[PDB]
Amino acid sequence: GLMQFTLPVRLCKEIELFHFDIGPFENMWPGIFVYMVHRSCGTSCFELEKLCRFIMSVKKNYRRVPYHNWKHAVTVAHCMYAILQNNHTLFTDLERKGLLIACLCHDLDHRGFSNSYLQKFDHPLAALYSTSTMEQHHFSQTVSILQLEGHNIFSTLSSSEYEQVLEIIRKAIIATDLALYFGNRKQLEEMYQTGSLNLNNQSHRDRVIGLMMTACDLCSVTKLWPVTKLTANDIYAEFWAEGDEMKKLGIQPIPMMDRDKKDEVPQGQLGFYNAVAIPCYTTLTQILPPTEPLLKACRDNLSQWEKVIRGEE
Ligand SMILES: Cc1nn(-c2ccccn2)c2sc(NC(=O)c3ccccc3)cc12
Ligand SMILES: [Mg+2]
Ligand SMILES: [Zn+2]
Repeated sequence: GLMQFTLPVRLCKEIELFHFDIGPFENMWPGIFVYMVHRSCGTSCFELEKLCRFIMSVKKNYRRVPYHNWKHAVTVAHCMYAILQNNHTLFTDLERKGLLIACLCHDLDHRGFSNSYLQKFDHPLAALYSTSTMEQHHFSQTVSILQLEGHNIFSTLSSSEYEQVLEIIRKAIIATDLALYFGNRKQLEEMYQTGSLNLNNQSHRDRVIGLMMTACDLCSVTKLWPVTKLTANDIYAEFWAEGDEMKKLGIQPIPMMDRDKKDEVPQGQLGFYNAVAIPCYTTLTQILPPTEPLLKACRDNLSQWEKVIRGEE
């Protein structure tokens, strides 16, 4: 079992960095991901043929939408890989295995519509799960793919460890529901500052992994400016599509989702960086100091959106 995936020189160096961009070649993302699982985990932890059949089925079940697509899945996994590599000692053999699978599967079968739109459209999935509607759906789909033949990449685990790792993945994926983020971060801030944040508490680990999942999901805000700028077009194109479907139901959508209100994009990004992104990576850096590069890049992009409002670009 001496088959070590290697990346060309620039990628091999650049991939270790939080701000790495996985590039425009779809055909290299599976190799990128496997390279990350091997360095991150062990060459031992998964059987290559099962892994490769698991990854390809996950790709086939991501859809052709402007932002919540197979590129995004691999990007989020990459940022999780970077967090783990810079915090080597804090995570168990199970967490490292589970979390990179979580990140790849976190937006499985996403059609480009918020939980909110499912509720007002009255989509069946919203009948089955009242809160975190898409996030329970994503997990449901992960589990479906796990139970295909030749796809049980966790087959070498006891009954116990298997249940722990699937409960890591479930909590991980639920935590990508941003409505949950606000409370999760309020509570972590209050634990860190009253000195009670304790990582042996399974209750406290769950919340901290929940924060990493938010950090990894937002991580287009932590890239270099030209990648941040260009991903914004993809993000807004999903939002505008949904506002279009909102209007189709007889509902004026919020200005974020109204494509007649493009003028207000950079101001909307300010709001988001101030109200979400900066607080997210602020709190995460207090809990996990080696993630500071995420806060630095996030402030830089906040500063680059201020320059777009002031006419200097
Ligand atoms: C204005 C804007 N930019 N932007 C963005 C920028 C970079 C990367 C990802 N997202 C977001 S995400 C968001 N709000 C939610 O997704 C949401 C979901 C459920 C409940 C409440 C809010 C708003 C917003
Ligand atoms: Mg999602
Ligand atoms: Zn996502």
